[PDB]
Amino acid sequence: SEISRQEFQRRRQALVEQMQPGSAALIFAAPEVTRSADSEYPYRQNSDFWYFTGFNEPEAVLVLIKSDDTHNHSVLFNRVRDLTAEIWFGRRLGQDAAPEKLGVDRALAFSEINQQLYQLLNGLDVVYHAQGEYAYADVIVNSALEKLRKGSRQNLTAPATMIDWRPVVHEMRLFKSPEEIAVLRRAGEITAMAHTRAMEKCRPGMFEYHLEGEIHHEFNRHGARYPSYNTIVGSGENGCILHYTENECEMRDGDLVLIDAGCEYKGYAGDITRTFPVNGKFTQAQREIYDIVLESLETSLRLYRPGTSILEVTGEVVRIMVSGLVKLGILKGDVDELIAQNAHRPFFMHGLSHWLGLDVHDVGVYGQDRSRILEPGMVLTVEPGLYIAPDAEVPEQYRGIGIRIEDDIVITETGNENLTASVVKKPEEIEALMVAARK
Amino acid sequence: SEISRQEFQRRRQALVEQMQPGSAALIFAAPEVTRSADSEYPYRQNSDFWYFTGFNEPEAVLVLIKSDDTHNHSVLFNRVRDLTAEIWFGRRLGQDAAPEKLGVDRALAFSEINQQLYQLLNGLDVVYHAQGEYAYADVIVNSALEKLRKGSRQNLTAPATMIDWRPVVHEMRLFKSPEEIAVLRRAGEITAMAHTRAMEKCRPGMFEYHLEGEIHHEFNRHGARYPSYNTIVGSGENGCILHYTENECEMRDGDLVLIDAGCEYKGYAGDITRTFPVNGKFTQAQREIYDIVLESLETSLRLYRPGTSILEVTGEVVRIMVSGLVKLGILKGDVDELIAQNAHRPFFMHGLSHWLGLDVHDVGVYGQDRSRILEPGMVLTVEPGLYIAPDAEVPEQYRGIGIRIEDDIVITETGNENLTASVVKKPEEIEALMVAA
Amino acid sequence: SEISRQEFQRRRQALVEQMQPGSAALIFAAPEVTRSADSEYPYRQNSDFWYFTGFNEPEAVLVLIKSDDTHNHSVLFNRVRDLTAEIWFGRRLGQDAAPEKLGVDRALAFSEINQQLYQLLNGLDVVYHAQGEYAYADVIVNSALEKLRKGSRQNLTAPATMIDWRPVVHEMRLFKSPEEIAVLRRAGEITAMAHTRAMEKCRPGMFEYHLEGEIHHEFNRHGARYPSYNTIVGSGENGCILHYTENECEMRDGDLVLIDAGCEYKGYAGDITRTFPVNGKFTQAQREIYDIVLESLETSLRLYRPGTSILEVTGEVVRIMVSGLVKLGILKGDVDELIAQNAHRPFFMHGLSHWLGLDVHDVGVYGQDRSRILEPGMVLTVEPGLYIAPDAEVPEQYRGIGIRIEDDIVITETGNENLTASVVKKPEEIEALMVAARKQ
Amino acid sequence: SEISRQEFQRRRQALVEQMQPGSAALIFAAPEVTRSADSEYPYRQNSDFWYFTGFNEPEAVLVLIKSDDTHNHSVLFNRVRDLTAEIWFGRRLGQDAAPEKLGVDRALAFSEINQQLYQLLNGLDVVYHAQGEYAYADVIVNSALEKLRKGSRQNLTAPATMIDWRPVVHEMRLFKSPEEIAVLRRAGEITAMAHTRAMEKCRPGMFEYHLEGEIHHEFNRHGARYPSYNTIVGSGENGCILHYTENECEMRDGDLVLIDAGCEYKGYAGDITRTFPVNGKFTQAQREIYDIVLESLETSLRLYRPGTSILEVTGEVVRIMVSGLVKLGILKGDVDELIAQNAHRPFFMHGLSHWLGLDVHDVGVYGQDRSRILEPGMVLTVEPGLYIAPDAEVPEQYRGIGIRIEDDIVITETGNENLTASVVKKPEEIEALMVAARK
Ligand SMILES: [Ca+2]
Ligand SMILES: [Ca+2]
Ligand SMILES: [Ca+2]
Ligand SMILES: [Ca+2]
Ligand SMILES: [Cl-]
Ligand SMILES: [Cl-]
Ligand SMILES: [Cl-]
Ligand SMILES: [Cl-]
Repeated sequence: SEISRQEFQRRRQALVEQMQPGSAALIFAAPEVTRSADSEYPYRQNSDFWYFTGFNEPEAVLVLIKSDDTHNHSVLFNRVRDLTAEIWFGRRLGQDAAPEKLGVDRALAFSEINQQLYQLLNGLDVVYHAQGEYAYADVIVNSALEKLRKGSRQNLTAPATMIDWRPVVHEMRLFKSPEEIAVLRRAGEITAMAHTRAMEKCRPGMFEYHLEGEIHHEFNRHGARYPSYNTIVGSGENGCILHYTENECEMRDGDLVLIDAGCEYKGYAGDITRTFPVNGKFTQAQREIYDIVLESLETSLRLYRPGTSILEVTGEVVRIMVSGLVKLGILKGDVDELIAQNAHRPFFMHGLSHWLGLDVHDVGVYGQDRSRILEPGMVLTVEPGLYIAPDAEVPEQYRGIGIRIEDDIVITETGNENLTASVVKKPEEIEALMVAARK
Repeated sequence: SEISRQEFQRRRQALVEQMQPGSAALIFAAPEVTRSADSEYPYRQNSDFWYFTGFNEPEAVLVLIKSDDTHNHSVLFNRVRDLTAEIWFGRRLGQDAAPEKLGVDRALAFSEINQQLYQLLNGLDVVYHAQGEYAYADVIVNSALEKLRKGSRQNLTAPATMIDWRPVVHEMRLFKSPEEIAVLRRAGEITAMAHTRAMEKCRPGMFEYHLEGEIHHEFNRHGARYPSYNTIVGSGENGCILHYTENECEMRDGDLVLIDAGCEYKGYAGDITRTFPVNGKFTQAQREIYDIVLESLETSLRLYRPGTSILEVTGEVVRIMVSGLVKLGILKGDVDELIAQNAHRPFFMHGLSHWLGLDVHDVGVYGQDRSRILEPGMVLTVEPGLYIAPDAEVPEQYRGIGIRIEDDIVITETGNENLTASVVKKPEEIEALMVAA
Repeated sequence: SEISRQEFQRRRQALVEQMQPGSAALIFAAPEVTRSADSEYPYRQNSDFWYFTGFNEPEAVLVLIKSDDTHNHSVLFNRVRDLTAEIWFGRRLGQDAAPEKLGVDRALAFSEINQQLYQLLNGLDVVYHAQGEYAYADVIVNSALEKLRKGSRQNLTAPATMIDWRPVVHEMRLFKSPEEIAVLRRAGEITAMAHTRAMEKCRPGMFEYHLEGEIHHEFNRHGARYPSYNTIVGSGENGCILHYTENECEMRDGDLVLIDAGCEYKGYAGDITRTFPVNGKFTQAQREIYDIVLESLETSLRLYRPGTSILEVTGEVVRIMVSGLVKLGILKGDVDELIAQNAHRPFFMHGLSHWLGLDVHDVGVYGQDRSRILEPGMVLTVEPGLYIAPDAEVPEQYRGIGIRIEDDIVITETGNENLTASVVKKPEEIEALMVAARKQ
Repeated sequence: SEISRQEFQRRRQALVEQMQPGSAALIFAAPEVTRSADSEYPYRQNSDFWYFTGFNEPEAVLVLIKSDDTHNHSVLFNRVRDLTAEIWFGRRLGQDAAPEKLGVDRALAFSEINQQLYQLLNGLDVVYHAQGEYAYADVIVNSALEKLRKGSRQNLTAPATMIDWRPVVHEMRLFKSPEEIAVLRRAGEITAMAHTRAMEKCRPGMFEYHLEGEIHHEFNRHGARYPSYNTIVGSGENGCILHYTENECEMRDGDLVLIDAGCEYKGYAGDITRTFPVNGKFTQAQREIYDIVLESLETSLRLYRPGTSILEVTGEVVRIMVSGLVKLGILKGDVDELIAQNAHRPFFMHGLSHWLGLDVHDVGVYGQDRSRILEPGMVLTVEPGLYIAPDAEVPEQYRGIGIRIEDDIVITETGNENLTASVVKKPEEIEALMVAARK
C-alpha cells in the first residue's frame, strides 16, 4: 500500500482552503545531519514536509500561495540538476521534472531561494511558518521579511502577520485518511511479523542485539528499510528501563525479554511491544504480572471507541492494575484508597496511549490529561506496563520483572481496528509459538 | 578483538606528553541528533572523544590537565546518576564509578561544567580545543575563557594561547596500534562475510534493498550493530552513481550489481566494494571491464608497501586503465598521450585510496595529491573503478556498466596485509560462489 | 511643553482598541550600547517604547493584555530596586512605584521575565511583537513561545498568530496629537535659536566644530540635552556632502557654511538647515544659487497642505530648480526636456521632505515615490538643496557651492504651520543678523 | 599635540617584534551602532585598532604578517572609494591612498575580506586574534580558519594556534610614550578649563545639565568634540550617586554639586572630579568632609611614585578617612580597629585609582587588589571620595553630602606629574574663583 499523488494534492488543497486570501505557507525540508565527520545519517525528511509532498530530498521548500479565494498556486524550491553532484551523491529531481512529478505549478533552484522568496511574499498579508523548528529555515524567512520591511523604496511590503501552520496541519495529521490507514495497516503487519520472528528465534545465550538484528531484517524484507525509532530489547532487569536501547547483554534462561520495536513504512510508524520468556516458559511470578498487563490491554481494546478518551480508559486500567497488585501482595490496602493515592505509579509510570502516524509519538492535541474525545480516524497505541524494580519493597519473586504489551489501533465508527493483532500476546499462544520453534 | 582500557590510557598519556606544561586539552562528546520530532538517531560518539575514552554517552567532556613536565591528571564531566532518567532512557555511568571504569582521576557532573571549567583553565598558559567542530562546545569554551578574562577582580587569568589538538591527534590515529589492527582485521572479516552472503543470496527479481538487508543482518550477527556508512547497492545504471543509496530498484537479469558496504565494529570501519552479476554470470562485455578493474586492484595490492605512495600507485592504475580501455575501443589513440591528457577521468573520477579507521574516510594528512610516503601502521582502502555512463560515446555493449572492487589493507614492514581478502573478487570464484549457494 | 500622563494612557488604549480579543502586545526597551570598553553612550530609549510610556530606563518591557473586548490590563517589567546598584549607577523606579508613576496595573522585576512572560501569553490567540528590531527581545519572545508549544503536559498553549504592531503604531505616530505638536513647536524654536546663534557667532578662522559647540550649548540651555542626529557643519566644499559630520576644517573667508542640526526635546526631533556666508556677505554667485533654493523652499511652504503630496510639491521644486539652473548656464537646453531627463539630479539628489517626530526620519508610510495624500497632523521637513561639485562642468564661479535650507512644518486644516520660521533664511535678513551680532 | 605617523608605525613594529615567525595579527574596527532606527551614535573607533592606525572609519581590519624574523608586512582592509556613498555619508580613504596615508604596505576592499583573509592566513602557524570582542569579527576569523581546515585538497592549511594579543597590547598601552603623555597633558588641561568654567558659571536656580552644557562647550572649543564618558553633575543627594548622569534637578542654594567629567582628545581621556558649593560658600559641615577628601588626594599626590602601588597608597587614604570620620563623630571607636573592620566602606566604596588612556578605565594588569608596583609612564587617576547617605546614622549636618575630588597623574622617575592641577581644589581657592566670576 502507498500514498497516491492525488492524496498529496488533496492535502495541499485542504491547507490552502484554510489559509487567508493574500497569503503564503512555507514548508521546509529537514537538514542533513552528521553522524561522524563527513558521513551522514540516512536522510529522514521532515514529517510535515513529507505529508504535503512525498519528496525525500533535502534543500527544498514548498511554497503554497493563496492570491485570493479562487486563485492559488504552488512553488517548489529544490536542488538543481548537476551531473557531477549526481554521479557522486545520487539522482536529483531538478526543476523541469518537478511540476509534473510532485504536482506543483512551478519549481525553482534552492540556491536562488534568498533572491526569490521575498518576491513571493511581497504584498501578501500573511505568511504561514513554523518558527523555531529549524534554525536554517528561520534565517531564510527572517531575511526575506527583513528585505521587504526595509524596502519601501523599491515598492516592497512585508506581511504583517505570521501564523504557525502547525496547529492546523497537526490536526489534519491526527485524522487519518483511508489511504493512510491502509499504509499504517501494512506497517502494523510488517512490525508484527518482526516481533513474531523475534519470539521464534529467541534462545538463552543469544544477545539482546541479535533479536534487534532479526527484527530489522524482517522490516527490510517487506520494504521498510528503517525503524520508526530505536529498537529496545530489554532482558531481565533491562525490561524495567522504558527506552533501554543498549541491547548489549546475554539473555538468560529464566528471564523475560521485552521488545519494543516498530518499522517505518512509507513514512508511517508501526509501534509494537511484546514481552516473553527467553526460555519459552513464564515463571509463576512472571505469568502473574503478565496477566494483569494483558488484562489491561485486552480491556483497553474492548473499550476504545468514539466518545471515550485515553484518560477515561486509563482510569479502568489503573483499577485493574491496582486490584491485581493487591491480590499478589505487591500493594497492601483497600483498592479504592490506593487508586486515590495513585499507588500504582511506582509500577506503571507512563501513559497508556499516544497518537501514531508519520511520527511514532505523533502530533495532535491530546486535551488536558489526554481527555480529548476520540473520533473515527484517530490512530493510537495501547501500551500498558508494569515494572517492578530489582530493589522494590515487595515480595521477592516479582523483583526485576518488566512487562509491557502494546498494540496499534485505529478508531472506527463502532469501536476500533487492531492493526497489530497478527502477533500473539496470550501467554499460552506465546509458549506454543516458541516451544514449536525449538523444533 | 577489542581495545583494552590500558590502550585508552596510553593514548591519553601520549597526548599529554606532547602538551606544553601549564595546559589543558578539552575533548567533547558528540551531541545527540534528531531524526524526527522527539525521536533521535542512534547515538554515534565523536571519533576523537571515543579514541581517548571508549565512552559512549553524550553530555561528556574529557579534560586532560598538564600542570608541568611530571604532574598531570584527568577530569571527566559526564551525566549524573538520576534514577528517573535512567528508568526512562538507560543506565548512566555517573561520577562515582567513572574514575575506576574509564581510568580518569576525577569525575564531575556535566550540568556543572559552566561553574567548573573556568576554574580548571584558570592560570594555565594554553588550552587545546578543536574549534568549529561543535557549536555547543565552542559556547562552553568561549564562556569559560570570557569569565577568566573578565574576572581579574577575583584573581582569574585566561590562557592566552589556544591550540587545535586535531593535527596531532589525527596524526596519532593515522598510525594504528597492534590492538587497532586486530579490531580492523575483525571489521574486515565481518564485512567480507556480509558481502559473501549478499553474493550468495542475490537473484533476479529481488530488490537492491534486500541485499542491504542481508548485509546488515550479517553485520549485526557478529556484534557490529551499525554500518560505518550508508550502504550502497547499485544495480544496472545505478552502479555508475558512486554513493547510490536509494537502493529501491528491482535487480534485473543481465545487470551487474555494485555493493559498497562496511560495518562499524568497536568504532572501527570496514569498507568493501564488490561488483557481480545479478544472475551469477558475467556477460562478455561486463567481464572485459571487470578484468581491467581487478588488474588495477591486484597490481595495487602487489605494489603497496612502505616507501611508495597513493599518488605513485595511482599512476600505475591509470596506465592499466588507459591501456585496457584502448584495447576495447572505449578510448582511441596513443596510450602515453591519453595518460597525459587524463583521458581516463570520464570513467574513473575518484581517488584510488583513502585512510581507514574510526571514520571510514579516516583522518590524517595525505600530502599534496596523496603523495605522502607510506609507513607501517597506516590503514587504507584500495578501490579502483570504471563507470561507463548509459549515454557515453563508446561501443554499445559497455554502456551503463559501473564496476568498483575494494579491499582494506594495513601497511606492514615488507608490504601490506589485505584485511578483506576472505571475500572473493576473481570472476570465476564469484561465479562458482553464486552457483553453489 | 510636555506629554501628559493622560496622553500616554490614551496611546496605550488606542493600541488596545485595535488589538484582537485574547491577545498581548509586547514592547521592549532599547538595549544599552557600548561606546568603548566598559563605557556606554548616553541611553536613548526605543522610540516606540517611549511613545507608550515616557520611561527612560533599559531592561524594561511593556505588556498590554486584551482579555476580551471590555477587559484589558498592563504589566511592566522593569529593574528592581537595588540600593547598591543605585548608589553606583542611578535611581531606578522599581516595582512598587511603577503602577502610579507610569499608569500601568502591575509591575514585575525584569530578571523574572523568562519565568513570567510565558504565563502571560498562555492561552492567548495573538501576540503582537516587532520581530527583528532587537535580537535580545526576539530571544525572550521565542523562548516564551517555545515553552508554551512544548508545555502541553502542563496545559500550556502558545498563540498561533504573531502580528507586527509596527504598521499600526507607526501610523499612529504619523498623526501628531495637539500635545505632540506643542512639543515639536518647542523643539523647532529651540533648534531655531541654536541656528540663529551659530550665524551670530560665525567668523572666518573659527573651525566648523566651533559652530557645533555653539549649537549644542544652545540646545542644552533650553533643556534639550542631546541632538536628534549628528550635527553637520560643512563649509566650502564640505557643504556638497549631505551628511558631513567630520566638522574639522577652518572656515574660510569667502566660503559658505551649511549647518544641519536639530535638538531632541522630550524625545521629539527638530531638524533645521541653514546655509550662510562665513564672512557675513553672500557673493553674487552664492546668492544666485541661494535664491533658487530659497524660492523652492518658500514655494513648497505655500504649496504644502491637505490634499497634495510630497511627490506633487517635489515636481514644482524640480521645475523651479531646472529653470533657475538654465538661467545661470549650469544646465543647457529646453526646460521641459531637461525636467523629463531628470537633469536636476546631479545637483539635487535627495528627497524634498521626510516625516518628523520621535525620530528625525520619522516612521510612517510614504506611498510610492512619496505620493501619499497629506492630512492634518502630519509633520514633515522641507529641505531643498543644490550642490555643485568642485569638478562639475559648469561656469567656474558656481563650483564647490553646497546649499540647503530646511524648515519643519505641521499640516493643518487650511495649510501648514511653520515650526522653524523664527530663524531667518532671506539672504538680506541673514546679512543683517550677522552685522548686528558683530557690533557686540 | 598629536600622535605621529612614525609612532603608529613604531607601535606596529613593536607588536610584530613580539610575534612568532610565520604568524598574522588581526585587529578589527568597531562596528557602527544604532542610536534610534536609522540614526547612529557618533562613531567611536575600537581603542586597540586606533592605537595601531589612527584610522577613524568602520569596516576596516589591520593585518600584520610576520613571515619570519626579518620579513614582515601590513595589509589593511577598508571601504572602497564610492562616489555616491561619499556624496551621501562622507569621504573615505579608499585603497589607493591608504598605503602612504596610514603607513601600511597594501590595502584591499573590506567587501573582499572573506575571499582574501584565508589566503593571508594560509600556511601560517599562528593567528593573533582578540576573540569575543566583536561577534562580526569572530564570524570572519572562524570562517577563514574553517575554509583552511577543509581545504587540504586545494593545499590549504590553517594555523593550529590562536593567541590573544590583548595581554601584550594592553601592556604596551599601560606604558605611555612621550607623545602620548603630551596628548594626555592637553586632555587634562582642556578638562581642567571645563571644570574651572563650570565653577565660574554655577548659580542657584540653574539646572545640573546647564553645567554639563558649559563643560561640553569648553571641550569642543579646544578641539575635543566628545566626552570620554557620560558627564555627571550631582547636586545635593545626587552627589552620593557615583555615576549619576540624569543631571535633571535644579541646583539649590546650600547644596554641593559634584561634577565628574572628562574630554576625549585624539582618543585619550581626561577624567576630573571637582565638588563645590552651588552658592560659592562651603558651610562648616561641607568643609569638614571636604578637607578629609582633599587631604586624602594631596597625600596620594605626594606619595605616588615608582616603587609604591595603588594598594599601598589606598591604605594611607583609608587611615586618613577613618581618623577624620572619628574626629567628626561619624565613626565611633579606636582608629586601628575601625580600619581592621573596613568601617570606612559605607562612606568610601570605590577604588582610589584606575589607569587612564585611550579608555577612561584604561587597560592594563592591576595585580591582586591593585598591588602592582608602579613604574614611569603609567597614567592613573586619584579620586578619593566620601558619601554620607541622606539616611545614614550620623550627626544630622553631614547627611546627603557627597564629595569626590579627582586628578590625573603620570608616574615619572622621581614621583608624578599632575596633569589636572590647573583647576583649583583648595576650598579657599574655589570660593575665591566663584566670588571673582560673580564680581
Ligand atoms: Ca509506543
Ligand atoms: Ca571506500
Ligand atoms: Ca532633514
Ligand atoms: Ca575616574
Ligand atoms: Cl540548488
Ligand atoms: Cl548532569
Ligand atoms: Cl531586575
Ligand atoms: Cl568595501
